[PDB]
Amino acid sequence: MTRVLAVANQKGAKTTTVASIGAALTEQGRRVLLVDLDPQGCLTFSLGHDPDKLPVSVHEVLLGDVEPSAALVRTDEGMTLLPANIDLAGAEAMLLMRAGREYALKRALAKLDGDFDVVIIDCPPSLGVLTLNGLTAAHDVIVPLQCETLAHRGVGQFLRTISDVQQITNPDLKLLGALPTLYDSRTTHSRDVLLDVADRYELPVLAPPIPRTRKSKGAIAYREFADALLRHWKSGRKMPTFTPE
Repeated sequence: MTRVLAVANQKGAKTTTVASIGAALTEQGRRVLLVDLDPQGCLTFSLGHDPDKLPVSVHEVLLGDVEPSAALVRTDEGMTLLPANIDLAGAEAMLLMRAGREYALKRALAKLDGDFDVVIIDCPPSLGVLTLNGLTAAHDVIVPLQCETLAHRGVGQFLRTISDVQQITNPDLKLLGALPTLYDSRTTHSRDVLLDVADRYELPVLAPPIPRTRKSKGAIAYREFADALLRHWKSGRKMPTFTPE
């Protein structure tokens, strides 16, 4: 039964998280679809495709000009990727024009139901139509959250956006919480940042933190986190928190 995970943060980490979780699930046996929703094509390029060379992309898919299957490409790691390129910047403009703009990705993913166990979506650093499509198509959402500095301005706005989405396009959407990234355990300041965020906002901060970056510390953390996701989806186990219950 397909699970869809949105990965979102309007502040510009994020893409590494999509890719690394994707590969960890692919290791643990699951069929994984990654979706690039950023016209800059970060995920797509990081997975080895040149977005400027792609004959078609998620752009044509959102618009209905190409069927989803025809736009998918392979990755070395085993995941399947629905890629993006700068064309996608045009969809954002053409989509507000139409009705039910929010559901374009959702409809495209429905065609692929049964082909994949998990879908992970890389939302652009914005809270526009593209990110709305990602959140409207997801069961679950996490925000990858940097803790190098104290600049968690924006978390309030992000929560207000999640809440708005639950009200009108996707009532089933669940905020699993914040995945800390760029965690530095050499001083306490990273921890300080997370304790502060958890205290200001109605936002679970999840474990383990991804440290500043095959058997790496970051790899282990991503693997450990992918496993928590799997168990959460299978048996409803709560996601373990940075500060344990």
